[PDB]
Amino acid sequence: VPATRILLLVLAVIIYGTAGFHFIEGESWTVSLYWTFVTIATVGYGDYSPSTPLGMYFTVTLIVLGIGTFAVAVERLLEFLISRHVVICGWSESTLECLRELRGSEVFVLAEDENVRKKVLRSGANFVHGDPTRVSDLEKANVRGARAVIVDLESDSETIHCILGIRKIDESVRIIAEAERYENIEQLRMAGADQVISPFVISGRLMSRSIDDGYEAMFVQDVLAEESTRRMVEVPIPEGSKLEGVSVLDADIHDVTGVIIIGVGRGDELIIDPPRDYSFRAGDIILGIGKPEEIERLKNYISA
Amino acid sequence: DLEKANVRGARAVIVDLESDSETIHCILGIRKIDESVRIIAEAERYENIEQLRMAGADQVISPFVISGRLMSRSIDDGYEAMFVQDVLAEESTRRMVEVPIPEGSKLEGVSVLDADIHDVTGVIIIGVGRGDELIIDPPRDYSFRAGDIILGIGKPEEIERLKNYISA
Amino acid sequence: VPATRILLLVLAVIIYGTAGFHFIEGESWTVSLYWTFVTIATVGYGDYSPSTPLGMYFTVTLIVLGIGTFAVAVERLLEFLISRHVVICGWSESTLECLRELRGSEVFVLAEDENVRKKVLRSGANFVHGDPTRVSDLEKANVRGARAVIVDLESDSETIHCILGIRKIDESVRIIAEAERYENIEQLRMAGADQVISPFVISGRLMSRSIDDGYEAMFVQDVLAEESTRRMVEVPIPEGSKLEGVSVLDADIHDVTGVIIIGVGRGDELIIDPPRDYSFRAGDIILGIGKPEEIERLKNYISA
Amino acid sequence: VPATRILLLVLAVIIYGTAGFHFIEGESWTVSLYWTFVTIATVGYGDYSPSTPLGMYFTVTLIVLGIGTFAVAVERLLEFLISRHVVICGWSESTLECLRELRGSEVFVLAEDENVRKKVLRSGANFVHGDPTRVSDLEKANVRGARAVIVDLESDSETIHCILGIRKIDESVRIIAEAERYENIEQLRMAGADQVISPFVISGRLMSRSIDDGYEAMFVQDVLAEESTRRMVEVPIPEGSKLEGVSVLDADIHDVTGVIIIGVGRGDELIIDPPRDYSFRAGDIILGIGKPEEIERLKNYISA
Amino acid sequence: VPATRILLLVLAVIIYGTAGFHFIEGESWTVSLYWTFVTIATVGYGDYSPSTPLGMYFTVTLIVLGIGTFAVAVERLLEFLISRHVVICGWSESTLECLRELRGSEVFVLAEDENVRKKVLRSGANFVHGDPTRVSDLEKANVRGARAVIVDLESDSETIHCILGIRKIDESVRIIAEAERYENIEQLRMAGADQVISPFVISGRLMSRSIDDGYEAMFVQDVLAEESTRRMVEVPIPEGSKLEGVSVLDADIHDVTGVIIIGVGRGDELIIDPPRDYSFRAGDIILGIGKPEEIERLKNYISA
Repeated sequence: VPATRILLLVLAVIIYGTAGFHFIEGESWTVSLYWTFVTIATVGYGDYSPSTPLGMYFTVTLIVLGIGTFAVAVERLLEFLISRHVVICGWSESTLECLRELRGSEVFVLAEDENVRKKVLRSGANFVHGDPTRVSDLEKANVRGARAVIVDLESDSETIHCILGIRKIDESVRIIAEAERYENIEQLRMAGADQVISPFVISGRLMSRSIDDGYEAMFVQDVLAEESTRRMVEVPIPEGSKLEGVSVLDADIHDVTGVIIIGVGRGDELIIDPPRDYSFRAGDIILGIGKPEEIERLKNYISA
Repeated sequence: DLEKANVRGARAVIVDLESDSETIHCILGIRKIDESVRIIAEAERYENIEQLRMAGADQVISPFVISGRLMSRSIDDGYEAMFVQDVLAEESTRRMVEVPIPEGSKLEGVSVLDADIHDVTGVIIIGVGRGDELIIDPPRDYSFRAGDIILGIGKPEEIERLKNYISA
Repeated sequence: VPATRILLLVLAVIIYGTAGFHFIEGESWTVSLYWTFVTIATVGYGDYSPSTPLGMYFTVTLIVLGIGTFAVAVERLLEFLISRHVVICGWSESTLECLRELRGSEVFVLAEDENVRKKVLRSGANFVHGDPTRVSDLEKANVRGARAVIVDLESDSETIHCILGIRKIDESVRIIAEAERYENIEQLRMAGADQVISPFVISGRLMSRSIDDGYEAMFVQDVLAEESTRRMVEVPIPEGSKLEGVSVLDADIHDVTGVIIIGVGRGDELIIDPPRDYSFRAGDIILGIGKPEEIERLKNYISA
Repeated sequence: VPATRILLLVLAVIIYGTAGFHFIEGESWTVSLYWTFVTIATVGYGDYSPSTPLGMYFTVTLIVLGIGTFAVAVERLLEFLISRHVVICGWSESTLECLRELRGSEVFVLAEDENVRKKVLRSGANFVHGDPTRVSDLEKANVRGARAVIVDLESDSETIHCILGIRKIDESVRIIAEAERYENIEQLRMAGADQVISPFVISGRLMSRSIDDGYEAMFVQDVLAEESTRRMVEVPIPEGSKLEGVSVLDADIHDVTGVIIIGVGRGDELIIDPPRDYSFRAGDIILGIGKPEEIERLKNYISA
Repeated sequence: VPATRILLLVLAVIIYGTAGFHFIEGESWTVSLYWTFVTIATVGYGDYSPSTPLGMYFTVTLIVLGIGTFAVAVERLLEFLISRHVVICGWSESTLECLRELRGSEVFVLAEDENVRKKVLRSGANFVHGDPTRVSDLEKANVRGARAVIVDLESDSETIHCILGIRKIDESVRIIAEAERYENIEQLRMAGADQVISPFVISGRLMSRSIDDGYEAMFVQDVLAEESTRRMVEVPIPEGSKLEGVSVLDADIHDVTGVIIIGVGRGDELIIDPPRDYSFRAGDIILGIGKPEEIERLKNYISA
């Protein structure tokens, strides 16, 4: 029974008891209200009680009509009294490994299947039941206050629908989508995903380059793992550093530090193996590979 | 039906079936026939990589692990996913290549510091591989051997300059 | 346990307690009955209580035999205590938007699926499980007293079947149907539908008239939406009005009131763009578009 | 929790409360026992209550330890204080009309679907959930003590499986089966059905004979209905009648009675329109059509 | 709700009631605490009660906030006051009959489906929900300590996968598998199965040897059924027996004991119809058929 209906029913009992006791027994409205609560709660202090036969009959009726109603009301009342996050739309293996790598951050998971709640709660993420393509269920999972939304649904049509729903809610959040087919990459970028990660294209190109000898697949699957001695990290050039205007040919970062500078990125553009006259700026993101000691040495070298 | 498709005369077998149990079964069926052919598998789950390598696959390529690690590392900015997805496409300006070291070359015993590959040629040397191991960012005391594989990134003019520089 | 058996059991406890207290403690039959209720309900005012050892023992027996029996009785009692309507046959998108606009009235949704119960009750309608083609399941949903029945089923044959069933039940109710194909409009009107609405014919004509520029679709979907500034209203001419027997040329509604007279209706006919020699009568319905200030000016204009 | 353990627990609470109140508050053992019941039942008359701080603390402990224990005890106490049939396997329309015609007899229904229990219980038959092809579920529905089993399953393979299961349980019961295809009639007779009723063969032959004028379908669907003036009933010739050895040509039953003798059956063989020298016996079942007055006259004519 | 949270909630109610009654009604802290318990437990002696309008209102609030909280607290308190196994991976017909013969021991059935739980628990085994191919779901079902693991999954690739998983967990346990095709027996034995049973090969050979007369199928299905008179028993030769170093020609088991010596086994090999020069050893297993009196005579024959 809806809680609000139970509320009305108990209020009606309260009115019935209070008016009855007031008129039959002649006590004040306040005393009559108090007596009604004491009676229907089954407290029964006995400071007030009926002294007439009509009052006795009336009290038996209030007992029968009121005690059950009050009991159901209190139990229903019980129920009502008793950086940012990352939202993940859909549940797959890619999102499972992403959730493995995202320990220590607050992760919501928006999925349609109800029987995945055990593995979502075991992996360390809050589960939000719902359809990721619907704007109300997208909204509930706190898409507004997020810092990144990761979309991995069953097909590319549902992924594009989810991306357009998220862009209807928040036009500033970051969307990381996954392409299931190759030709839908530009369409997933047209819908509004900030970056499209196509895993089957990477897998097919590694399986094609691994016929002769598989050094490329070993390199990719080793530097992406946070278990090896060398790690791929992005250091930013701070505002007011010693490197503004200095080219990479004048810098020789691999000579002084020992990290391998494989790319320099600005904004959303990356140039792999930049030429010698590329002039550094403040804000350029250096993508390099080296040991964490070399990483700390590179941070100390490009300091303010 | 495996012996139908000429597994004995092949040089590489690529096994990507519907599930991982089927992949291990097909790898066992291949190793029944030709015990030395090269098998490239694909792991649909992270737990099955050691089983696919025990069953006989020379190279296991797990796409969902790579996708999850590129998803989790692109929350801030996706230069790593851009690097991975742009170095593999056979249309870009820079290419990842494997260059073998011939016998009788100019770099027998020469360390990587005295070889000075990046300033002379322009090829970013990300790893020197040998056999079935790959050493990413090798230290400065690493002495080369005739038979090593140099894995690098560069423009094809720099690749030709590297091949002409290590030539015998 | 059947409710009636629980009733007998609690009555037996009541007789036992009342007779016992009367004979052992010497209180009147009425006081003894009242004391029995107060005791087995666990209210226990203490205005009456046993004063003899036998009465104390008896009271403990009544407590043990009576409190559980009364508790089960009140909970079983709980269960039994705890213009005209519109019936909607079938559940789809058209009936969903119709239910969205029909707030405030009583709506009974008759549907085959049981899983639509939560969305029907969340949209604000009482769900009646059944088959809309059966006559008995139609009579369950109170078709006899309703003021309109809206039929929209899966196919067109099921719609004609439900219309024939409603016409077998009631020969006066208003039936609104939805045609799936253009050929079945005359069959639905012969079978008894008071109005047949064909959404695919309207959609095809709007999609074919929206090639060059789509002002027709904008006009239709703006005057049907009750969020815009202008609304399409039907204003009936009352008996004894000032406009009985005037032509629409001499009446000149648009400049004096501000509304746009797009058509006039009589009975079951409609005259769009009525010519200037059309003499008004009493009881005619004026179909117009205008701002609600102009609608109220037109309503005050046509007064008696 | 075993009922006897709950008994011990409540007795222990009673001892605790009684001894405590007696020693702390100084009331008699009997008053203390009574007070303990009144308190742990939450009646609380207040004729007795603690008047010392120690007694107040003790009473709060008794309330906490005793009220729940007493509640569980009373609820546990509640529990201790408080010709033959026809089995139908499967649910179809044919079994629905058979169950309509079988009012007043005890009917079990063995079906797999759980969501037919409402219509089975509304039609006047007990519902037994189960698979009709399984021998244990066949057995539960009391196939042994039945007088006839009616098998109408989805296909002919399941019908033959059900017939063989029933013949494994009871080799003497009567099985009435329904053929869905024409060629499976002899196989349904081989499995062990006593009579196979093929409705689509009857329907196809009536639809073939109803091209010119449909008098045959009117005759069949009228004499099978128990609503017309003429009824098809089988009268048996009793042991020791006036008709033994008398042929139908010497009898002239239609001349003396007015019933139409369309067939005479013996055992499981029926001869429609028997010839004139057919000698009657004792035990031959006369199949005739007539009004119930003519039926009673025919019963009085062939009497002993 | 965690028990400790309910504890805090009831303590908060107690503080609220005690402080309120003390300040509003002016009773001592101890009396106020006692009154609060008496009230929220619904005992209501009435020795103390509010005498001011504010106290009456406050008491109604305590009744509403406190009675439900106390009720939930007492019920939660109630709760605190009051050889080795065999694992079966997968559920089918073969594992069902294997579970029927394996009564008395502890059996853990590991299966993907959740709807097989009732039939597994009715057959007499503890159901463990999981995936038999996963290593973690294997380790959940206690494969490490078991004495045999029976693998029968949907396909043969899943069976090889589960065998590889069990061999990754434990290198000593006994694995029994079921082959679907004849080609995979060697792959299942290479993957680590201690015994491969192929039901379709046995069935095909029995169906091909049952064309002329089927005494082979009768022999197999009678000596495997534990309801016949003769049973196929394995009788091990103990250390220090009378038959160490005798040939089977000189031992002459069949005439002196009554059993039929069809084969002898050693380690993982079996010699069917062993020749007369075969010298017995200690530890050998004798495979024989006979009545249990003959089996006990053979057991007493081979004693130390």
